[PDB]
Amino acid sequence: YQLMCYYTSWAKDRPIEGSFKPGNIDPCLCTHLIYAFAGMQNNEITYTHEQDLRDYEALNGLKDKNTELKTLLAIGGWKFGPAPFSAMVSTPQNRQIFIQSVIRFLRQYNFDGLNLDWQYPGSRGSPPKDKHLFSVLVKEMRKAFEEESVEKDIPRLLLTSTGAGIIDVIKSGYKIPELSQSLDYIQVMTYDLHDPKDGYTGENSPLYKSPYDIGKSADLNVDSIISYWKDHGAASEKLIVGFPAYGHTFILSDPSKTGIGAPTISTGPPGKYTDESGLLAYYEVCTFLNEGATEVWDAPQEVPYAYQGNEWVGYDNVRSFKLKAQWLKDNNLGGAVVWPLDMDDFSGSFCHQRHFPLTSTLKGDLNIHSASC
Repeated sequence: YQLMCYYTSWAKDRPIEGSFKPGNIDPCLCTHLIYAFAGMQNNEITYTHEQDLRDYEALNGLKDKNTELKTLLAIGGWKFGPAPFSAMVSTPQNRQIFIQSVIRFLRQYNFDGLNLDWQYPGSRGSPPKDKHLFSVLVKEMRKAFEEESVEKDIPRLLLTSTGAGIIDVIKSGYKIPELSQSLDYIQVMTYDLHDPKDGYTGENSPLYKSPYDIGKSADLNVDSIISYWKDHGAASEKLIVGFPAYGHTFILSDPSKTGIGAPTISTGPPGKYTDESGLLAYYEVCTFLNEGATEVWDAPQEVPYAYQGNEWVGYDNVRSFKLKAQWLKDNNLGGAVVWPLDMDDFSGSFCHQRHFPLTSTLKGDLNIHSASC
């Protein structure tokens, strides 16, 4: 099994006790470290900031401590959106400029591969033709990496992509059989399944549907999402299940109605460290519980939730990570990806469950072993 771990460039900019630097990642904790995010300029991959280069040296220097460790560079993300990718895949010339820039950039900065994180081909403004063009990009990039490997006699660069977790988005953006042929891994985005627009409390990443979920809401869970990817042709061993190290918050309409599917008014207030309305890092949820929130385990979805007054949070803990790890081995999946590693309790000071409680749970239950460690 693989245990991939995202490190976000903006984590070091948080208040000092909640900030995390790439050089402080345990080199033996994960099998792959993914740096989010690279930028794009003139159809070429580039760094978003000059300090990112210092982060690349620190992150890639962890490979001297674990010689089996692989590093990937992610490009895209939700805030980046689809427009730069739509323009880049539009012509063979633009795709070639991008592919050659990727090879030079990854080799220069000692990355082992690329994580395409287009959100998304075929939606958010990206036209229907991008479902085909993204597949053409992936196949051409895979071919170029194979040629580069043969010509330079070095191990081939890895090629991965995120895969949407929302069924409708999957249908309009992904040629699953073709992508599974050319990609080494697909990081399935089995998170942000809280459906904030519907007006009810929902879990960020439930393993199974709630007995009250109806229609498309009954597909907002790990089991349904991964089953859709496999039923439509993705290689089980190439699927990397997304494990969020955070939860989503809500303001309850009635502090007496605190279950899953309870009426809500809005997103909850931002946490002190992550500063994003509707989100709390796992370490911030630990503070929420420590200061008095009522913790509930939801067995039908196999995830926890917590509330205090009118604030409600749906999240993942050690038990939900353990149950999902057992489910992923039972389903013959390729492994897991922690999103983002910087929201797990990296210091051990917020949760009192040692360093990286969520990620360490996966390291143990997925039998992660490196001869270098």
